[PDB]
Amino acid sequence: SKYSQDVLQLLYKNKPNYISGQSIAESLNISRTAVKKVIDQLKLEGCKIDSVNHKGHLLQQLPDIWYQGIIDQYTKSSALFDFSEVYDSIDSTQLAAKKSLVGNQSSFFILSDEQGQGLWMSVVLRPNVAFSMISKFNLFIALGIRDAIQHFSQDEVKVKWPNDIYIDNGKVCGFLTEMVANNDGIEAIICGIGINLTQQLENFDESIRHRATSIQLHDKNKLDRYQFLERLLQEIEKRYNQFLTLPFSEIREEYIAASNIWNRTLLFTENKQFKGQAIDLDYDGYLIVRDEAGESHRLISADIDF
Repeated sequence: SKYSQDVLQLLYKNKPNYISGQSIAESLNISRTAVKKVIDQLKLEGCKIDSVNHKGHLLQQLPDIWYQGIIDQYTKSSALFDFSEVYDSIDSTQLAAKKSLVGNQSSFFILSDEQGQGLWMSVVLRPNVAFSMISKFNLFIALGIRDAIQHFSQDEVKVKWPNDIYIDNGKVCGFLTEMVANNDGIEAIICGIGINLTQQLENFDESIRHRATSIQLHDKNKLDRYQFLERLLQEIEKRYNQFLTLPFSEIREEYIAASNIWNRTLLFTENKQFKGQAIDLDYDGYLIVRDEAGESHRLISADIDF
């Protein structure tokens, strides 16, 4: 398995070349027989590996599971992410992330196949920013996720403030941002990201189906989870850099243009509940809402509910 990944990584690195069992054995410094057992292993787990006499092995296609060894290739080309942790299943990437950030200033993410048609990821970031900048993080990151998903969707992907991503009438993503602070100030940000990758409508069902969707449902081509992950990390990094450098006012109109909350009467639950229309997002990223009694409200956070 330590073996599994190194071989797979080696295979992935070497695309679209074939690589001999001997070359693999020599590169990893393991027995030719170990490589043989590892090659079948990988194939057993659904890796499409072509093996031909005299030439060796060729990774043709990854299966719908996360492999540490290939994710590492994405983080080696990243300025932001020092590493990733990849699990088969766990309860909460967020809990794991929160546990992992203690005693370090690392920036990294945690992926789990199961929490395999969805992407469960938590991202740990170390922004040295004021408390007055925290709440705009959701606004930037929402655009990142929206952009990434849109590259794969033939349909318009939209943001529902503050933390949901929709394609038409189906929620395709929901994220959560948590913050950890010191005696001084901000120790970390932990952004928990849940995305529906390849569900069919039948894979939701339970009273929810008419308002859930997946990326694949809006992608005529087969969704390559790795291709999507790569795009998602690039957009996250990009929008994170924006967050650190730009005022929300610079992305505000884009945010507005990408939002699906205008021109209808919504239910607002503050901290409690009232109905109205959202009429603006202010320069500070507060939602401006006009109630049915006509009183304008200014919300930094509430759940909007259709």
